[PDB]
Amino acid sequence: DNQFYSVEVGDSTFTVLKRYQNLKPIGSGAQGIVCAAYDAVLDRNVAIKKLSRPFQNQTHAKRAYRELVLMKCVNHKNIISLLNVFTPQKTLEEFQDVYLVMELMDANLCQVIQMELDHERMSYLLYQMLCGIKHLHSAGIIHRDLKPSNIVVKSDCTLKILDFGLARTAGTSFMMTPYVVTRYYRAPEVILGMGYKENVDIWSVGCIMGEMVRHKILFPGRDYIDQWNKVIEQLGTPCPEFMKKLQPTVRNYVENRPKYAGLTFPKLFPDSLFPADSEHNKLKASQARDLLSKMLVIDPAKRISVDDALQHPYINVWYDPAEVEAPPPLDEREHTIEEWKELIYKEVMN
Ligand SMILES: Cc1ccc(NC(=O)Nc2cnn(-c3cccc(C(=O)Nc4ccnc(C)c4)c3)c2)cc1
Repeated sequence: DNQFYSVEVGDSTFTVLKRYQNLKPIGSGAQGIVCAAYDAVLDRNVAIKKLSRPFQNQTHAKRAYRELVLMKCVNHKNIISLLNVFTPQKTLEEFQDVYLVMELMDANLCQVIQMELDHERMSYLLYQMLCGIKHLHSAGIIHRDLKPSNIVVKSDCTLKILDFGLARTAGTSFMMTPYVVTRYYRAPEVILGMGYKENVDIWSVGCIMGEMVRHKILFPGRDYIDQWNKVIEQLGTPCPEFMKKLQPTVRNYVENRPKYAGLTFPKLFPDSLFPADSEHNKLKASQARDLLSKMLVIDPAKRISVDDALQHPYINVWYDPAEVEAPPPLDEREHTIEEWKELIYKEVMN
């Protein structure tokens, strides 16, 4: 008879294939509509995300479509891999929700950030983030919105990036919803609408790394006004060659803001935030601070590249020979609700 069954999880109704049993809300994190479940066909635990009416607006539609298309043609151990895609609805006209199935992880990166972590775990997580970012870049994907909530880890320290970031050759839109966008890991180029290269994501890694060390969000704020103030208070006002690459209007505001000297990296990340129990840890702390000082650089021309960050003494220890490639093996334009509903549906049907 029926291939699917419905279950009430939290507030939402999950209508899933009968193979997925004992659904449980993840909550943190999430929050997207995400459940843990047992997959009886694969005899393994999975995570199931529900996209409710993803074609309801262009923000939801572009993202849903882009991430459905990319989750198929992107293959890397540090990037989310899709196990299954389905809709409980029978026709295009009846089509409402999309379900995305992936391997169940144990935590998001925010939970790991709260922990006091050794240099082994810190550099391993960062090596993985850098590998995932390098793979995305090689496929012409520059993220620009990498944050700990969309990064997941397993107990064995393995890491996966969940999303593909900001829309390329676009272009943001209005949201009539009660949810807040996290902007604290965004690069100065993203804050000040500058134009960017691959190392735009290194800033995000720097923000995450710094927060793993400091246990506080490095650059907080209501919006980009407060946020940019947090950047300059700590790192100092950038040099004239950087400010020359700003739009006239943006350049005016940036230069007319009060000038700060900038705190040094030993002052920003004191010796006390790292273990001093051994000579190994003494060396690891100076190397960790050295990498942070190269990542948390306002000028992208003076900021470290992904490839150099991977070759850094703090990270380069995880470089594994005979690991490459992998052991197991359009369209940024304006569309209407109905046009997107069809694009997404045919992508769900493949
Ligand atoms: C295709 C797709 C599916 C889901 C997401 N979003 C997502 O958050 N996925 C995901 C995977 N794992 N986790 C996660 C995060 C935090 C905690 C837990 C957790 O509690 N996991 C367990 C629960 C019970 N047993 C075990 C062994 C782990 C899982 C989230 C994006 C794309």
